Amino acid sequence: EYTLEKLKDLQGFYQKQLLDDTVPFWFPRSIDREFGGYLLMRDQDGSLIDDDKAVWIQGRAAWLLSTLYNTVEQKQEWLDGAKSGIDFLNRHCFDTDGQMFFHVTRDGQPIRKRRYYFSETFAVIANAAYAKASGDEAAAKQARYLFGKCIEYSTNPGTRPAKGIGVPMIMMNTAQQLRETIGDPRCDEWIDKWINEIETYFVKDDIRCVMEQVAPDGSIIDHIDGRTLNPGHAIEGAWFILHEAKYRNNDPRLIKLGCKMLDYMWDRGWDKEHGGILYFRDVYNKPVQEYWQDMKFWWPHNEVIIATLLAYTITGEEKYAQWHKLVHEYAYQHFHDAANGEWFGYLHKDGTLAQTAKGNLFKGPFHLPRQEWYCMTLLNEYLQQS
Amino acid sequence: IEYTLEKLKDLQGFYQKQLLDDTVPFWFPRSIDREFGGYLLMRDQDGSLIDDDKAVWIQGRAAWLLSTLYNTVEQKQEWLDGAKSGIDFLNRHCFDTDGQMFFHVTRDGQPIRKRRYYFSETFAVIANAAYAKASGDEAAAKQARYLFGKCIEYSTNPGTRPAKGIGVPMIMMNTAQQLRETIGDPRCDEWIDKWINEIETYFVKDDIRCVMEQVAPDGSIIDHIDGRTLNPGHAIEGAWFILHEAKYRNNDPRLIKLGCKMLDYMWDRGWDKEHGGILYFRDVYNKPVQEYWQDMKFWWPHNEVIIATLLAYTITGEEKYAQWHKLVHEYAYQHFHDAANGEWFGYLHKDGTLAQTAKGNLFKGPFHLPRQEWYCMTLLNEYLQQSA
Ligand SMILES: [Cl-]
Ligand SMILES: [Cl-]
Repeated sequence: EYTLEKLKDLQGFYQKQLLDDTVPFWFPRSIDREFGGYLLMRDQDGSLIDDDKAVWIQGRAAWLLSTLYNTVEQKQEWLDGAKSGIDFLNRHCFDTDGQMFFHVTRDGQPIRKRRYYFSETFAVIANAAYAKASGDEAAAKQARYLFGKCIEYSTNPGTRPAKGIGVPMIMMNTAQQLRETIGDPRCDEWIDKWINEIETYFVKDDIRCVMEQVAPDGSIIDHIDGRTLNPGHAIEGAWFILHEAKYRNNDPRLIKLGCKMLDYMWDRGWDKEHGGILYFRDVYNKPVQEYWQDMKFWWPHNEVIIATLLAYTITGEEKYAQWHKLVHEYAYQHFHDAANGEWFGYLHKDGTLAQTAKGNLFKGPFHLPRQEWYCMTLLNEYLQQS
Repeated sequence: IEYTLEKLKDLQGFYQKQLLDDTVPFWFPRSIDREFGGYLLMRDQDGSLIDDDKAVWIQGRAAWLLSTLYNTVEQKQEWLDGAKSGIDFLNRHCFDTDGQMFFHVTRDGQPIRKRRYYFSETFAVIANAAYAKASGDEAAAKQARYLFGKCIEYSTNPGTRPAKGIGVPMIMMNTAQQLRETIGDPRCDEWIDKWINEIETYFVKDDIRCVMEQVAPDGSIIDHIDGRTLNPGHAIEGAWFILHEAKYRNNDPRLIKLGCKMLDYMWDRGWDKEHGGILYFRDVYNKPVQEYWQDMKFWWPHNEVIIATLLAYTITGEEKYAQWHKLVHEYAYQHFHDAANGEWFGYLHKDGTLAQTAKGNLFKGPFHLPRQEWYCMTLLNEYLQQSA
């Protein structure tokens, strides 16, 4: 079982990993002193495999540095490092039509633009956290302006229409971060709408599943893409909802919703043969066609670590402590690089390493440091209440 | 020493029997959609459907195969009728109002996705050309020749980091070869020459013994994640297209040397010395490859390397190509072929264990494998006739 003694040990473990292993792998060496932003596409030993810049990750990194400054320690280099990324986003990462790029060169020239606005949402949370850390009013205004645009995008968009869970999920966490940094009067009412959308359309109690995509009326699309599940993604949404429950004084309705989602997708996603969270599953257990479906990626493990620990501290249910122990031990034993620090991203189904890089177009200083920071902070609060 | 004439005769019979008694019957006639036309090809290991959608490229590839079997193996009416069903489905449902082809449609032909490629059109060219030869349908011949010109058009003028890809000259070369070998077109030979020259000039790097997938417009290597990424099976597919052309051109020594060089370079980079088989992606400077499936063992690179090694052996007589053919043939038939239900699995982990059980989807269908068995059966029949 998870005694207060063991929870105190876990608190110190996550704090030590965050501050002595994870953050120093990236900072300050990744700050680009010549062009601004961050050089983050790094191999296992920290050497660069590319000098390109992933726009989402630039925003995520500035958000992380600002959040550490705000909640851990007011280190000037973290603040300066956050401003570097904010300035790079503003100077180089917007196209002439007002939408953000996805992928740019070291010096800010565009490589690719996507038809999502997830770039904008990471700019919101970056500017919001930076505004609180620095008191920069231009950043606070920018965060609220971009948030209103994302709200428009989300509501005012072949023969098989689908809606995806990713939009309400990302909008929910964006609004949570805005609320918790500088505030915005629109956050709570829109969070309510996005939780309702998740519960109404994507959570299926009869078959104990959380869908990634459904038809506009909520029905399951019985085709290869429509059947494809992402357990780690669903469980990320579950802990966003549990976080909201805590914020609303441990709202039992939201606790029930988040816990169901976790229960459903733990059962579907945990690999009983090798351990770990499988990347994709199929709602009807048909063979999954996306090639990396049985690989073990870092970030589903980060999100399930958060969700199980948060479910445990809220409900006291021993099964969530059991699941936390399983995923925590699996992840730190398989992904963490004891020699050079930080985590590998990509393992085969059997847990062996597929390739050595620690940063690329998708991985950087976000899912892992957020998990270590959130768990350290959560357990600090929990143990101050006991 | 490696391969005697008797052994080559046994191999010819193997590829022939696998093609006609195992591979083709897994798919046909049961996949012909009598109600809506075209083919239901997204099947699990036991042949049951996992989806009733239709991948437009694969509809064209399957109609090409059925017509080719009709023209070169046996004039079975069921194959002709089956080819016609795919041609008709393409014409009735797979073209948008602007003349461009869709990529992915429903069972009843409604559009799901349209891609900016013209690859879909190249598979309509080869399907219509083969079908025209089989049936004498003049409209199919006219369509194949018209669309071939449209593909040439796009190929000449196909974004701060411009890049050129080897797939364009490769797919255009094979399209032109198939047009030549079915109904004929006066443009084929000159354009094949241009596409071979493009491959040699821009993509084959002799100093580092590599064939690139993409390069900058002047041929320089793009030293970023995507630009460094190599696909050994794709390069070796291009190598055998070139060796095929060498034979047509009266065993042109320049083309033989070029195709063999490409094969040699990418066998060395692509063969997995630890677990066996051809790796899907590599990096030109041996940096870690970022695409997630880089170390998986897919069916189709093995089909293309089986062709290339056997073709190179028959042309050059170099025993190393027989050695490599034996290695990849034994590896692929032992790991991918499903002796219980027929046909081949598509997707293995690096270590050769099965990743999932499906035999058709948006990308796999009756194309790379039956083309390999048909090409090898045919090549060996011709070779053994010469050795008598
Ligand atoms: Cl990340
Ligand atoms: Cl195929």
